[PDB]
Amino acid sequence: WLRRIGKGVKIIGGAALDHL
Repeated sequence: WLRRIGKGVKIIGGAALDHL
């Protein structure tokens, strides 16, 4: 487990929530 399992998505929370 990272911090909540599956933290960063891949585009949004993945690209860091798309630069907030």
